[PDB]
Amino acid sequence: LADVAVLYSGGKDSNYALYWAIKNRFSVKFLVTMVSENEMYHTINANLTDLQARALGIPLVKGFTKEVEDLKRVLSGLKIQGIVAGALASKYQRKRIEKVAKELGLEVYTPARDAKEYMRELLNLGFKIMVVGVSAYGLDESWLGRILDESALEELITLNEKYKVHVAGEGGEFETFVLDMPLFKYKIVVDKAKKVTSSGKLIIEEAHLESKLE
Amino acid sequence: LADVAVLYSGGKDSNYALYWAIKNRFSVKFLVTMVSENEMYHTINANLTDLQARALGIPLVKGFTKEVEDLKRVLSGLKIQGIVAGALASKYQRKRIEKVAKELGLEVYTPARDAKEYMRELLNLGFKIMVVGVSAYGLDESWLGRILDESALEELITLNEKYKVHVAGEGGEFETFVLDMPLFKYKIVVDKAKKVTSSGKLIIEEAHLESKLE
Ligand SMILES: Nc1ncnc2c1ncn2[C@@H]1O[C@H](COP(=O)(O)O)[C@@H](O)[C@H]1O
Ligand SMILES: Nc1ncnc2c1ncn2[C@@H]1O[C@H](COP(=O)(O)O)[C@@H](O)[C@H]1O
Repeated sequence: LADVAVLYSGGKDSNYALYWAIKNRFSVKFLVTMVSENEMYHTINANLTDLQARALGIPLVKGFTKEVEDLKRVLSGLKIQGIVAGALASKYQRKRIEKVAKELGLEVYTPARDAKEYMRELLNLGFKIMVVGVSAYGLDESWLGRILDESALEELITLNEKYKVHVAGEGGEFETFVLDMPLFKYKIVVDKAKKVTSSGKLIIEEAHLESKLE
Repeated sequence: LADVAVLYSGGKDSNYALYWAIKNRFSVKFLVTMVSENEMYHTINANLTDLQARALGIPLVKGFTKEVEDLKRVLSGLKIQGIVAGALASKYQRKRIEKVAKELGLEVYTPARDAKEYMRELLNLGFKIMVVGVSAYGLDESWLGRILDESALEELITLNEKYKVHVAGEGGEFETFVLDMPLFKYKIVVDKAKKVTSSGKLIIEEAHLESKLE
C-alpha cells in the first residue's frame, strides 16, 4: 500500500506532493505527467518535468491525450496502490482524481489550508520556485521568469490585500516551475527564457542541470 | 499475457520491435527508455523518443541510471507479462534482457536473420530512417543526417562487400532515428541538426511533428 504514483506537472504543488509523499514513508514508484495536444515542438519547454525527473532520479511516466479516460488508462498499467496529488489541486481536478481512483480501486493520498502558511513552508523547505505563468490583474509581465522568496511573498500578500489575487495562485492566478528542492540531486538553471487579459507566459528555451553540494 | 512493454531507444529496431508487437496482436501498454548520465541539457536531442512517443500516442516510461538493476526496477513497477525487444539487440543486451526477464518472471517476446532482407523489409514497410551515429571505417561524416532508401541501401551493401561494414549496423556500425513509420500519427521533421576513429554523431537541435494524411 506504500507503492504510489505522484501526479507530477512540474509546479510548486506537484513537487510539494512529491516531497510530502517521500517524507511520509511512501514508496514513489513513478511520477506521472499527462501531455495534451491542447498545448509538437523540440523545445525543452515540452519536457520540463523530464528535466526535473532527471534531477530526481525517479522514473517518469508520460501519457498522451476525456482526459479522465486517458489518465485511468495510464495509471491502470502501473503496480501501485494509490495516487498522490497535492492539496492544491483544482476543485475540478480533485473530482477526476477521485473518479479514476475509485474506478481503479486506488487510494488518493493527499497532504492534509492557509495560503500564506503554505507558501512560507515551501520557502523554508528550500523550494526554488520560478513563475512561468500569469493570468490575473495586478500581475504584470514583470512577474514572469521571476523567482519567489520572502520578498516576492510580501508583494503577493500586498497584492492580495488589494486586487484579491490568491497567495498560492490557487485558481489560475499564476503557474510555477520548481528549479530546485531538497530532493533534487541536481539544480535546474534557466539559460534563456524570454516572456511572451493580463495573460502572461514564459517559454523556457535553454536550461540545464548542475550538481548540488551533496 | 498480451500486455507488454517495448524497450524503445528510438532507432530502426526498437521501432520494428514496436511494429512487430502491434501487428502480432500484442497489447503494448508502455514504451520504456533508459537514460544514463553516461551521455543534462535542454535540447530535444535528449527527449527524441519522447518526440516519437507523441507521434505514436503510446505512454512512455523513462528510467534513470549496473543498468540491469535499474531496468528491472523500472519494469517491476509495470503491469505487464512480457518484454518486447528487437531481434537485433546487442549480443550483450540480450543477456541483460534475459536476466531481468527471468528474475521478474516475464516473457521475452522478440521477432523471430539476414541483414539485407531485414533492411529491405523496413523500407517496404514505409520506415523513414535517419543516420544519427557512425563508428566504422568507410563511413564518412557525410552519412550523418542522411536518410536511408533503396539508394543508400546499395551504398551500404557495396561498402559491406569491401570494408565489411554490417548492413544493419549490427555492432555499433551506425546509430539511427526513425522519423516516420506506419504507426506514427505524426511525422518527425528535422529543422536543424549539424554534425560533430571514424566516429560521427548528429545532434538534433530543432525538430517538430507534422500531421500525416491519415
Ligand atoms: N495528470 C493530472 N491529473 C490530475 N491532476 C494533476 C495531474 N498532474 C498534476 N495534477 C495536480 O496538479 C497539482 C500541482 O499543480 P502545480 O503546483 O502547478 O505543479 C497537484 O496538486 C496535482 O494533484
Ligand atoms: N533499456 C534497454 N535495455 C536493453 N535493450 C534495449 C533497451 N532499449 C532498447 N534496447 C534494444 O535496442 C534495440 C534497438 O536499437 P535501435 O534500432 O538503435 O533503436 C532493440 O532491439 C532493443 O531490444
